[PDB]
Amino acid sequence: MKLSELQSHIKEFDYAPEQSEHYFFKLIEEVGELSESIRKGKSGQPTLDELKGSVAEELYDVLYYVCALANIHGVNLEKTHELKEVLNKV
Amino acid sequence: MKLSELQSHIKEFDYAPEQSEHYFFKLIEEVGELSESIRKGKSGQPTLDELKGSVAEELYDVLYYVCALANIHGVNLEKTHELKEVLNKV
Amino acid sequence: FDYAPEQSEHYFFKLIEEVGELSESIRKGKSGQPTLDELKGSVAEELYDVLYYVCALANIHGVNLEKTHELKEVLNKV
Amino acid sequence: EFDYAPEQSEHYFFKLIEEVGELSESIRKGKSGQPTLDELKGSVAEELYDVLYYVCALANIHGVNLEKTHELKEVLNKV
Ligand SMILES: [Mg+2]
Ligand SMILES: [Mg+2]
Ligand SMILES: [Mg+2]
Ligand SMILES: [Mg+2]
Repeated sequence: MKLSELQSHIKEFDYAPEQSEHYFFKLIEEVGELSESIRKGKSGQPTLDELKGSVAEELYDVLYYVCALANIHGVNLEKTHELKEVLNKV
Repeated sequence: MKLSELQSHIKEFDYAPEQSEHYFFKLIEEVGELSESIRKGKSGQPTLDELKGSVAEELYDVLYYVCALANIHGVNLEKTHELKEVLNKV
Repeated sequence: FDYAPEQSEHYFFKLIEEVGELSESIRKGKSGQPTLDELKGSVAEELYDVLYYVCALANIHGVNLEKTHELKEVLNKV
Repeated sequence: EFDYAPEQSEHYFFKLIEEVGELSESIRKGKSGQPTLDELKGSVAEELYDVLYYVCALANIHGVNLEKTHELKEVLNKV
């Protein structure tokens, strides 16, 4: 799973650039749920029936909105990653 | 950039499992910095000199701590992505 | 609690949880002053819940919110 | 200062999150206690107040009475 493929797969199915607030609201919701999963100690790599409410799920759900926000804000995350590599060597 | 490779690269240069709070704190810091960037409308794909403060950089920095929390919490994001695919299709 | 960092870490988790629930309630437009039967999930409840953990964190971190407000007011006029 | 209310709410919500980010930093760094004026910048005290400030600003624009809400919550908890 390439990171630019994740971003574009998410763009294929969930892209409403006139609803930028929707996506920011959702990011913050998922970070709240993540806080809860970490507080409860729901760590490790869940099977399918362990997934709901796990640190793993909430980590992914935050990632989803990172990517969804990137599409909305015209951000290429893979190209941004690369520029950060340049900064981190200089 | 493969997602597993990103997670694995971050773990090479930043992995302290006895400091789980460090990483959660840092996540919240970046989300606050991301919020500033969206508020200030610093959208688009920046060149190297436009990178500091950009929506692009803050989304990346948030991505970074999602991955680094995944490493700390024993989460495989790519495996978790696959599982979420299954639940979403149902 | 009695070990201070565990208390702080708890209230900080809860702070982020409520800020999440507040985001949802703003998204859904659950504004105004609710009666009791509309309290759950309202913006009002979530704003109170966030306020609650702010205050809880101030107690544990040795913060006087009222004296902090006054210090901020000097900086403001300055 | 703001005339269209969703725009005022959106601003205050962005600022609230910004301030929560800054509070996270002040806690990570252990900047606890009650500071004098020279120690206020970047302290836990400052960020707590700053978060408190936007909670209130957001309550004003959403038509929330925090005193009455607190009272309603107390009735619930007792139940
Ligand atoms: Mg979730
Ligand atoms: Mg940053
Ligand atoms: Mg709540
Ligand atoms: Mg501040």
